Order: sequence, then structure tokens, then C-alpha cells
Amino acid sequence: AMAGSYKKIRSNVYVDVKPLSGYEATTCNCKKPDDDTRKGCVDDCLNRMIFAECSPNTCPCGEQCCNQRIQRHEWVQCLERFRAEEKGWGIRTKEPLKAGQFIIEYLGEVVSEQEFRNRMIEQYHNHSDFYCLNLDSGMVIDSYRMGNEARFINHSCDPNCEMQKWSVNGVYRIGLYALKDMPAGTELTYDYNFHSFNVEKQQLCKCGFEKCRGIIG
Ligand SMILES: C[S@@+](CC[C@H](N)C(=O)[O-])C[C@H]1O[C@@H](n2cnc3c(N)ncnc32)[C@H](O)[C@@H]1O
Ligand SMILES: [Zn+2]
Ligand SMILES: [Zn+2]
Ligand SMILES: [Zn+2]
Repeated sequence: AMAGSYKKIRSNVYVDVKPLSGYEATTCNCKKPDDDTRKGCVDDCLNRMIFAECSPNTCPCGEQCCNQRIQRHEWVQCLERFRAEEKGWGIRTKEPLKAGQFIIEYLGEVVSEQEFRNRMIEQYHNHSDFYCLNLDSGMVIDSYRMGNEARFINHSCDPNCEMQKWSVNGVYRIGLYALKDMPAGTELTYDYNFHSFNVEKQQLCKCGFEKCRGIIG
């Protein structure tokens, strides 16, 4: 099997909805570290603490703010698409990744719950194959047709990555972050049961984890 084709996008395509968070969180009290060399808003950050990215024009740390990862597309660069046992295609990293590190934004079309169920009737044959993540209050990020390499990341009952919902300039967007340190050649995975949507067509899980749950979704 050849990999699924899709329309690569650099950012989310908003169709019929706006997943506005309800706050432009601004202005932490992080102190700008004195030499340009080092990066700020690291752990104590009043923005980070609530999963909000800082805004470039209010943040006391200016260009050393490391809390604007998704807005600046600070995607890792060593992802490879590969043929992955019986899971079809997967994504692995070519170089070690550290716990908590941002990996990539998960990109797609942002549609309402309704619109996704139409696509599912009119186009998808009532199975999305987990090419879609819940975003917020009935909105869905649909990567079945448009997205980025993150759509190829497989499920594991013992995931080494997770999806996080961030408020970014007043809009919910979703990052993949490492849950644990990872060496080169490691396949990326996250728990679809937590992050993905309602699809009642369950599928057998091949994650191969001692305590695998046997089924996905
Ligand atoms: C969101 S797509 C991921 C990429 C997909 N493997 C491909 O080739 O394009 C999810 C589909 O991949 C496969 N898959 C992902 N994780 C799996 C797992 N843990 N066990 C069995 N199949 C899995 C299933 O066919 C699932 O519906
Ligand atoms: Zn800060
Ligand atoms: Zn900041
Ligand atoms: Zn499993």
C-alpha cells in the first residue's frame, strides 16, 4: 500500500466555524534573561500555565519568549514518514526528542460537528479513520483531505506523545508535544481515545504494548 494522498497546508483552513478561546491572554511577569543567548517565559509563565501562548507585542521577554511555539511554526524538522508494521504508514523522528518538547501543530480543516457528519455521509463512507481531532465545543479538525504530516501519526495505548489544546491569539489550536524522552528512529504515537473524535466503528489496536487495550475508538 502506497500512502494516502492529501492537500498539504501550512495552517488551518477554517470552514464554517471559529474556535475562539474567549481570551487573548496577555502579559506575564516573566523576567527577560539578561543575555540574548538564553530563552524566557520558560516555566513560571502565567501564560504557559493556562496553555496560552504569549503575544509578541506584550511579552516582557520580546524575542527570547519560547512560549509562542505554535504561532511561529517552530516545528521539529526531523520527522520521516515510514512503513510501520501492520499500521499502514507512520511517522518517526530521525533525531532524539526530549520530554515536553513541542513537535508540530496538527493541521486540518476546522469544521463544526454538523459539517463533519455531512462529509462522513457524503464523502468518507461513514469512516474517518481517525483523521480528525476534537478541538472545542463541537468543532473538529478534519485532516482527511487537507493537513500535514501529523495525520500519519499512529495510535498507541502507551503513547510517547500527546495533543495539547492551546489558546493562540484568542483561537484554540492543537500541538503535539513529547511525553517522554525519545531516541532517533522512534515512531511517534498518541492516544486516539483521548484526543480523537466520536467514531463508534472501533478498530483493532496493534500498538504491541504489554497492556494494549485491544481496540481503538
Ligand atoms: C489517522 S491514520 C494514521 C496513519 C495511517 N496508518 C496511514 O497509513 O495513513 C489512523 C489509521 O492508521 C491505522 N492505525 C494507527 N494506529 C494503529 C494502531 N495502534 N493499531 C492498529 N492500527 C492503527 C489504522 O488503520 C487507523 O485507522
Ligand atoms: Zn511569561
Ligand atoms: Zn512570553
Ligand atoms: Zn494498543
